[PDB]
Amino acid sequence: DTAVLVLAAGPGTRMRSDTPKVLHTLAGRSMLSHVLHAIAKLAPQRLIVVLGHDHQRIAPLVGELADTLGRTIDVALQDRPLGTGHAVLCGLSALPDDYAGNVVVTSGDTPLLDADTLADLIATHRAVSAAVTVLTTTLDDPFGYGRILRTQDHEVMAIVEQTDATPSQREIREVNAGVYAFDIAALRSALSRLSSNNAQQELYLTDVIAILRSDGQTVHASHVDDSALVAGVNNRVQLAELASELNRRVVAAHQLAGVTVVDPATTWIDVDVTIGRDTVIHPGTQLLGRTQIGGRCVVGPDTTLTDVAVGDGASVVRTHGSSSSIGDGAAVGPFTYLRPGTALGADGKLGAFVEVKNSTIGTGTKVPHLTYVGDADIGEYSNIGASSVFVNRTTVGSHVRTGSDTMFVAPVTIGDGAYTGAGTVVREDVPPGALAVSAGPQRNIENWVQRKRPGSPAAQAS
Amino acid sequence: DTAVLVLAAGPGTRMRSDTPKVLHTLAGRSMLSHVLHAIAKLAPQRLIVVLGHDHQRIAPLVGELADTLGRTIDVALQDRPLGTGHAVLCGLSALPDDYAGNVVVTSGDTPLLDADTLADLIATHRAVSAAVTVLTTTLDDPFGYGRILRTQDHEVMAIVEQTDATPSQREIREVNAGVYAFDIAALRSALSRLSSNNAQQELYLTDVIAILRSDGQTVHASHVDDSALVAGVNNRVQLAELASELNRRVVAAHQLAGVTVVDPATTWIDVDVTIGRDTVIHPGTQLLGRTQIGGRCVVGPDTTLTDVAVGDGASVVRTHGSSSSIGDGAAVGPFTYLRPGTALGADGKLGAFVEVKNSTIGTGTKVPHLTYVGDADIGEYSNIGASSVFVNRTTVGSHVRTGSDTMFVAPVTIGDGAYTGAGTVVREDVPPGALAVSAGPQRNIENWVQRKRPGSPAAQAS
Amino acid sequence: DTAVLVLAAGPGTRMRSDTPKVLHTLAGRSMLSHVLHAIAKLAPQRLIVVLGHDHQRIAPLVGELADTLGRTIDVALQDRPLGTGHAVLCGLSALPDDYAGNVVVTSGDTPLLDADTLADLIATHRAVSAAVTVLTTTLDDPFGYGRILRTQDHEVMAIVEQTDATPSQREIREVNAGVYAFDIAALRSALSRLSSNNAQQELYLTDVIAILRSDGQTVHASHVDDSALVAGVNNRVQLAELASELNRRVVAAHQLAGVTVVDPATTWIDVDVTIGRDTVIHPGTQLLGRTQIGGRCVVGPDTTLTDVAVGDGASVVRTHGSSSSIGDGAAVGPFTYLRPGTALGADGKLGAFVEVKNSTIGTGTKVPHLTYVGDADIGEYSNIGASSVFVNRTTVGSHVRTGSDTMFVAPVTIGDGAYTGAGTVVREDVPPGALAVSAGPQRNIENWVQRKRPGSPAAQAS
Ligand SMILES: CC(=O)N[C@H]1[C@@H](OP(=O)(O)OP(=O)(O)OC[C@H]2O[C@@H](n3ccc(=O)[nH]c3=O)[C@H](O)[C@@H]2O)O[C@H](CO)[C@@H](O)[C@@H]1O
Ligand SMILES: CC(=O)N[C@H]1[C@@H](OP(=O)(O)OP(=O)(O)OC[C@H]2O[C@@H](n3ccc(=O)[nH]c3=O)[C@H](O)[C@@H]2O)O[C@H](CO)[C@@H](O)[C@@H]1O
Ligand SMILES: CC(=O)N[C@H]1[C@@H](OP(=O)(O)OP(=O)(O)OC[C@H]2O[C@@H](n3ccc(=O)[nH]c3=O)[C@H](O)[C@@H]2O)O[C@H](CO)[C@@H](O)[C@@H]1O
Ligand SMILES: [Co+2]
Ligand SMILES: [Co+2]
Ligand SMILES: [Co+2]
Ligand SMILES: [Co+2]
Ligand SMILES: [Mg+2]
Ligand SMILES: [Mg+2]
Ligand SMILES: [Mg+2]
Ligand SMILES: [Mg+2]
Repeated sequence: DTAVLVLAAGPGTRMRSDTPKVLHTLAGRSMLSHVLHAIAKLAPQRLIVVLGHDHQRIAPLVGELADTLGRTIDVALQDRPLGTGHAVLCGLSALPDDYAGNVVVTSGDTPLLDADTLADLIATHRAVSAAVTVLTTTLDDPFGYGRILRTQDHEVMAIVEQTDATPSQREIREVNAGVYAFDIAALRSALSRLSSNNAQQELYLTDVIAILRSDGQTVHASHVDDSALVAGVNNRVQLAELASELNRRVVAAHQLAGVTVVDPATTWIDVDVTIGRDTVIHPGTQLLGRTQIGGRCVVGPDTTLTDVAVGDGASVVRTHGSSSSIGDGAAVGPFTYLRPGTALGADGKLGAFVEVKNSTIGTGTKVPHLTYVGDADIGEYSNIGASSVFVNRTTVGSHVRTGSDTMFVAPVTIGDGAYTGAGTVVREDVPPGALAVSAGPQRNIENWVQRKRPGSPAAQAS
Repeated sequence: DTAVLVLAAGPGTRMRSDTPKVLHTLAGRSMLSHVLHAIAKLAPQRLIVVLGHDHQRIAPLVGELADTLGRTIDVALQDRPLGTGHAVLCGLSALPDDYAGNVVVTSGDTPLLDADTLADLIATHRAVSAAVTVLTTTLDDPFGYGRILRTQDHEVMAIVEQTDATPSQREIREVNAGVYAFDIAALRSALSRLSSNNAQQELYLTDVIAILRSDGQTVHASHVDDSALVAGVNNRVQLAELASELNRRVVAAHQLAGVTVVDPATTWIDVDVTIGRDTVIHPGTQLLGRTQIGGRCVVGPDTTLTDVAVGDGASVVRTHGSSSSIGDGAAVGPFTYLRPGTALGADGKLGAFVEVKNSTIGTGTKVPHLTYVGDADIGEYSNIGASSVFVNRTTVGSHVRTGSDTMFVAPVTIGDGAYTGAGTVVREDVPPGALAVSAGPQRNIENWVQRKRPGSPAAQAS
Repeated sequence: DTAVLVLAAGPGTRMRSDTPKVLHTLAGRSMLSHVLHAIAKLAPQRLIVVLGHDHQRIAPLVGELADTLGRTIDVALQDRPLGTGHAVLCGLSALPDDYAGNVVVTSGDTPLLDADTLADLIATHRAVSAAVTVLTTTLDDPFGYGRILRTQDHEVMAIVEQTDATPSQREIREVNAGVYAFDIAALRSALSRLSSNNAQQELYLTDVIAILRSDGQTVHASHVDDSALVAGVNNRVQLAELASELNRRVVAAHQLAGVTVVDPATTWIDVDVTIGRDTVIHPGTQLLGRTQIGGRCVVGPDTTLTDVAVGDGASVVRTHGSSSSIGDGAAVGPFTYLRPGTALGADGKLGAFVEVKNSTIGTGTKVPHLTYVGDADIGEYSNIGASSVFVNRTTVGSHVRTGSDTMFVAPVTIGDGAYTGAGTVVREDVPPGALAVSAGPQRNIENWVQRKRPGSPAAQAS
């Protein structure tokens, strides 16, 4: 029986943001959402998020997150940010007075923490019969962390905050993860003895460690060797670094599973993205939101895809796209823009300097050059000539061949197997197998250049 | 006198690929091709590649590689992957029974190994009169490697595989390179004593070390300080990391030789690419295949070039191109697509949102905006107006000026110094110095907007 | 009272460049300009730059740099590169014979050196009453540096150059920064005792250390813990690495100040660039020259901006731009090219495959597709249809709607609230609220396809 508290009621002033700290994203989820996803998988009996000033904005998200995860998450309010010890007290209030289970506390800014590390904590806690067990780690750069103070016999004495530490303390590299397990009575008891006479004038949760030692209670430090699993984010430097570490882990799982990633340093893949066996990812690529790539694809350099479904054997090169689907063996790019609701059939082609929006394009149909396709539906095995525009609903059939420089003025229907000559403004329906035209005939004006640009380099008409 | 065996008969199941392990690429060559290029430069008397299941696909490449290198490379078959000891035995069979030379063995997955490290091996082997000499190195992360076991007096006792190692072994950081020299008789003798009673039930080549020690033969470990020269690739994580290390070495040689590379981390250069003095490479660039860049070029950000010749003093910015040539002082980009067979003359310009395919464009001719050029030949000092299309063979002469929105309907010839008015569909030949037109005249319809869009913001025609 | 010498008279042959070493750039300034900016902020009484062969090119820049900084910088000439000791002697000559102040010497190739490190030097020098104080640091890779030789009692004895060092020396990791403070008389005295009998046959400034020790003068080494502040650049490998370190520091200051940078490794920001609170920078971005971004912007992936002003709340995605301004809440990109003199009003849009040059575009006006805008002025709340061209001065008013495929043949004026039909060549002025047209009417040719492409897939007109 376990209750988990997530402290998320801090101001987050070190982020320098009008967006609440806990809502800043990495790999496609807010920090808060990474933290709640980890804990949901542990399924504690109770789950409590402490909110503060920003509560009106954060509480709804947490609401949505609880439906997604199919459990109840309670919200407890901390009206002023009096410190992490004060934040725990606020959390406990949403538990019954007689609650007997263990209490786990973690922060809203520790976004790589995972169900495993959580479960190892709880087991260690029950195993050693600890009143408090605290996760620790060691780091080349311990700045801004609580430091772990041990006695001569390796006993944990206390945790000392960065602001409160001696210059000699501070050199300590074993750090506080800010993830704890407590016996609830021991914990209620220690919180009442907290005073705020320290460098920041706050009620520090970390002071509970020395307080329980006073009472001769058992204090256990549980070292986590993978430091990143418990790294915190307090500013945008630490956010980006953890984003970068998380992204390497995600790239690696995909490589181990059969994806070639030429350049992981410049390949960003969100947490929910799937990729098929033997696809190749070239440098400078972001695969974002719920993007899915099938097998044996080529995802070319300099491509950004957000919520795009790409089938097997497709090629997607220097393309910027969202909410769109691209079929098996289709060719997209280079220099192509897909806007939401684009659906490209299997073996379709969207080519260089082509933009598509809210349009359906059938099997094997090609839109290869310099064209805009908006609010249109196109059949199968059709060819849309270069430098054309769908001027926004237009229906084009199958096996159609439209000529370069055609403007399709919505709404207009072009029948199966119809043609359009180069330079046509289509304003009326075109029967199947008709040719539609509008351009006047060529006239050559002889010796225009001698007459109207005399002495120019072009009077090499001589 | 030396025979070199390359073991390439493993399944490669850890790559998770339907492409044979040894064919996966880095910097423009398969691993197998990196390995054979290194060994060819050593010119041993005999060179033997052990192939397995995938033999029908690999043997032809090796054939092609032997012509390229002007030597014979034999292929020996290993029908089932019984282990690296079994693979050696298969290799030896393609040598005569009386062969007396030393035998060098290396893997198909050690792609940075070089002629030097090979030659230092052979010399050390002859110098210490060793029955076996094995290349070793030491690593922060030794996972998946054979570990070197030494006696109290620093003597090599044995090599222990990752799967077979004690937890205490495993902490060993001195690792087996899998590159060996052997006395042939000692080697034939040890292979016959191999048994497969180990964690993977395989005949391990590494067991030969302990076996020859048994017989009181001389065993020598030769430490290679540059770990990368002997790193192996077993999965796509290790492939990409070695690709990244190789690419730094290649970038550096070019910098030492007079190329500015603003951002080596995001500059990928293949092994055969050449670059001239004082050229500048901006971030996000791939230079691929047999690409050659002259001196004082600017190769702009976000450019990918595969088999492109670029002369001196040219500028190539945000361009995606292959099998094309670009002359001295030409300007290409940003946002330009070159398809195969594009040849741009000196001082030519291909501009933003321009695509060129199988076309020749003469000295100083400019195609600067929004245009498609396919299957055409263009003379010198010509100007192709914006938003034009070569609708696919068309010949345009020199000092020509074509107007915006011209469609050139192949096949058509435009004489020297000719002009085209804006909006012309060219279907017939244009004499030198003629002006060709087709567009009807402008008509203004007065107060159309009051009439046909009443109350719209545009009835600020008032 | 202090005189600062910057030695910049070396050939720089290791750069392999026809551009003088000291002019090579990082983050938007030459090395020489980084060095003089640091020293100006210290405001010594005298500031002397030693120039050599390349003097005619470098002296003017230094001239310009002295006006920018509002002080006088003298130039002293060193006619042949006899060594760094000889270079100091040349510098001293531009000081009066009776000069009594301390002399600071630093190199032209130490581009991260800062006013602070300089000031700590001078204070340490005055504090210990040193005849010479030398800045040192320690490094994993000391190659190519002078090594610091200390006695048994930790006393600095001498500095030994890379070329002159024993193999055992060379293993020394404490290195010479090449930044010194001297007592002037001690310094004049030591320089006269220098001889050039060493591996490079040069008069080495570093030899002054052992020489003053001989005379029992006080020699002090002042260790700089941040190694980068005193790293030198001798080749393009060392240039790019220091560029990369400098760029991380600059990215970090912006993150600490409230800018999200998703991927610092691939975000290049010049030293003078400013960025507002809560803007987001996506990967593959260069912000260059005097670029200014306001708050809450999105600066999308794959964007390069040089001297561009972007207001608050704007979006600038896959855009290549220079000398242009983009207003509050405007949308630019993806795949957009801004050329100099582009001014986009607030809430304006420039879209995919759009190029703009020397044009003014008013509040809320949209140019969203496939268009070229050159030498034109456009009013407010106007819409420029797709695939259009401004054929170069043209004036378009406000609330105008122009149709797809319109060519505007300069010079032409389009009145407020006017329209253009699809496919119009505008050669004459269009009154306010008129509709201008030129395209002929659509003709359908029935069963053209049966007749003129019999048996083709398009005769699915059946
Ligand atoms: C005193 C304390 O706890 N310090 C720990 C805290 O430092 P740190 O300085 O990181 O403390 P923070 O201010 O980030 O707060 C921790 C978490 O508690 C929340 N919060 C904070 C104050 C408050 O009044 N209410 C509230 O709900 C914050 O939103 C944050 O999610 O985390 C570090 C590791 O990540 C530890 O090494 C420190 O020992
Ligand atoms: C037992 C053995 O040799 N292990 C070595 C092997 O481990 P590793 O586990 O890398 O062994 P691999 O399976 O990669 O095989 C080595 C090479 O031999 C080939 N092959 C393998 C099995 C087979 O039946 N036939 C065959 O031809 C493979 O294609 C590969 O090219 O390389 C490592 C370094 O890179 C060493 O540290 C290990 O000590
Ligand atoms: C003998 C000497 O000084 N060596 C130092 C120099 O090595 P390093 O080998 O870097 O010496 P460089 O050749 O770069 O010269 C140093 C500076 O002095 C200038 N210059 C050089 C020669 C000359 O005749 N005239 C002249 O003006 C160069 O332009 C350069 O700006 O800098 C290193 C750190 O960066 C130090 O660790 C070395 O101890
Ligand atoms: Co924190
Ligand atoms: Co291997
Ligand atoms: Co037209
Ligand atoms: Co130097
Ligand atoms: Mg705080
Ligand atoms: Mg295996
Ligand atoms: Mg057109
Ligand atoms: Mg030199």
